[PDB]
Amino acid sequence: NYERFVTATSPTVLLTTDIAARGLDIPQVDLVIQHDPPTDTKVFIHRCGRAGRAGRRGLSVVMLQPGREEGYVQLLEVRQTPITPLEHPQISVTDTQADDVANKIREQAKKDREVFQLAQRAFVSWARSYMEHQATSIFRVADLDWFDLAKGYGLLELPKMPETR
RNA sequence: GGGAAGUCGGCUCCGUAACUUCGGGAAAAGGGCUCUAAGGGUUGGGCACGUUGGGCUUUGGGCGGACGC
Ligand SMILES: [Mg+2]
Repeated sequence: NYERFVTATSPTVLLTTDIAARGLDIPQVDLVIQHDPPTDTKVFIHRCGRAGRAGRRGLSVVMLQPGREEGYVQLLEVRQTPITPLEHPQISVTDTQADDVANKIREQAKKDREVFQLAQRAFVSWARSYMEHQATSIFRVADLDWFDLAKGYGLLELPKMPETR
């Protein structure tokens, strides 16, 4: 899977964990996107650095949720690194017709049987990784809307995980 | 009865109210993070055509040249 990416002649994209997040000189790389905030802060600086290797203009972008994780920006600011809002493109998000794109993955959740427990197990491991976050003042396991996550991950039904609803 | 009035000279257990042991076990509770090794062995890649031979008839030869009379 690695060897097919380095000699790839197509606009490919890799979905990885923190394996490919440190010291990697992969040539002709431009975009890096953070779905999750890092579980530890030093990983962020190495995570952005997988875009702009020796000149070669690189875009680094991290998605965050509304709430106290908007306060994560000044966490970076005081440490050493400034953070600025995005500049281009300025189009923010597409509305609930993108939910009509987002709910599409719940359709193949019905179609394919194997993706069902794949959907659950991915979601709940995400919850386990949340309370391991070192920023106990920024990311809370209480101040998050589980329905918004379930719509985001396209969960068919919430698992029997210990937050009663 | 008096009280030295003699004479120098008498001094742990029962009932009631809270708390406690041994063993195993680090990481949500009782489908659950990152990375670093290892995480039992064996056997397993599709669909057609013209093509190779044996494999289904047909067409022939000799070898057997028999067996018995
Ligand atoms: Mg390096």
